[PDB]
Amino acid sequence: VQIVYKPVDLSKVTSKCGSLGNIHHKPGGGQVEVKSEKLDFKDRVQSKIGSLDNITHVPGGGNKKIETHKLTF
Amino acid sequence: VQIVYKPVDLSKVTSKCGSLGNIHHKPGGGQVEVKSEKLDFKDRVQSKIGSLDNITHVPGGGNKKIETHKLTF
Amino acid sequence: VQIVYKPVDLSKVTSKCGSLGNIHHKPGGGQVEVKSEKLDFKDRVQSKIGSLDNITHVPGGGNKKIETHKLTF
Repeated sequence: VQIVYKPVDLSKVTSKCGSLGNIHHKPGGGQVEVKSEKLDFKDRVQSKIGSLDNITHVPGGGNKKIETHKLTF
Repeated sequence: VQIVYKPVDLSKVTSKCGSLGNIHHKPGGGQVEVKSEKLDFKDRVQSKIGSLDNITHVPGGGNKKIETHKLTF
Repeated sequence: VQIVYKPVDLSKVTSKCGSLGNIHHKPGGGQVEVKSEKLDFKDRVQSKIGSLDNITHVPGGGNKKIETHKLTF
């Protein structure tokens, strides 16, 4: 088996976002309330309560060229 | 086997973001009240309460070229 | 097995973010309250309470070329 493997990219990925802003994200709602009585757990518990893990993500340009060359035998 | 693996890129990933700002992220809500009585656990507990793990990510440009070349036998 | 492995990049990853700022992140809500009575644990507990692990991340440019080359037999 002979392989010549000679890809070429002039590949161009761009943004000209003129202005970006006035972005508001507010997961802070009203009362969370949890009340619990006489409840039994025989195995593991992973309780998450409140306003967890929320994201704001504002890349001024967010271009993402993913690229993969793979050979296998 | 013979391989001549010779890829080329002139590959260009860019952002001309003119002005980025006025971004607000507020997971700070109202109360988070937890009350608990006579409550039994036989195995591991991983309680998380409140306003945890939240993110604000604002890269002035966030361009992310990812490029994998892989050969395997 | 013969391999010639000679990739080329003139590859360019850029930002011209003109201005960046006025970013606010506020996980500090109202009262978290936890009250507990007659509560029993036979194995490990990993309680987290309040406003932990929060992130603000504002790189003036945050471009991230990742690039992997791998050969294996």
